[PDB]
Amino acid sequence: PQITLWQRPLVTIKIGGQLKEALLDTGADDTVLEEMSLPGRWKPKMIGGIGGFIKVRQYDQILIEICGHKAIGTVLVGPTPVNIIGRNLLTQIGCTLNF
Amino acid sequence: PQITLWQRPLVTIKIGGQLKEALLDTGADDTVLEEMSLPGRWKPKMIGGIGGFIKVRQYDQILIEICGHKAIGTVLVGPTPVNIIGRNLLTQIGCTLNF
Repeated sequence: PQITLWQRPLVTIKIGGQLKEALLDTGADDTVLEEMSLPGRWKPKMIGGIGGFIKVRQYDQILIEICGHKAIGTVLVGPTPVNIIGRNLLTQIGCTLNF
Repeated sequence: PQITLWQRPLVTIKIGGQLKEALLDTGADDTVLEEMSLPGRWKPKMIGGIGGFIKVRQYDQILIEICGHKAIGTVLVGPTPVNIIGRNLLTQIGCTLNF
């Protein structure tokens, strides 16, 4: 689709067998999801941005279907305010900005 | 332009007579800039996101030229890690997401 930005660019995703909503976030290098159950090995990690930092769990090679487009990659799991799809996955579904 | 997301979507902006770089950020409702000198009245404000919150100064009706496109609107000023152009201004320059 083409998505205007008068509202937050929220899409449905499927990850770890679960349905969620997430924000297409061009300002995020990485993909960060609220606490959730994901199978497998992970690594403790600290990420920052405005306001300070959070501890995350880093899970690699995770399959995620974003608005119907499949991608595989790294997903951080932790106390984010909202689920964020960052550029590491936006590139995989061919998302661009246009103006 | 069309902008892919293999790199951060950084554009040049002109605001308050100064040249800066800023990130086109679809995940941001608002526009937040590192400390800088802006003329006029402002209001103290607290914004949050991953990690906690920051105190900002809220300046309204500010003219900003983003990658050559003019817009006027609210700009928050404070301890953000990077200059962010949020949806309040992305809508004004006709920016969309496409995939």
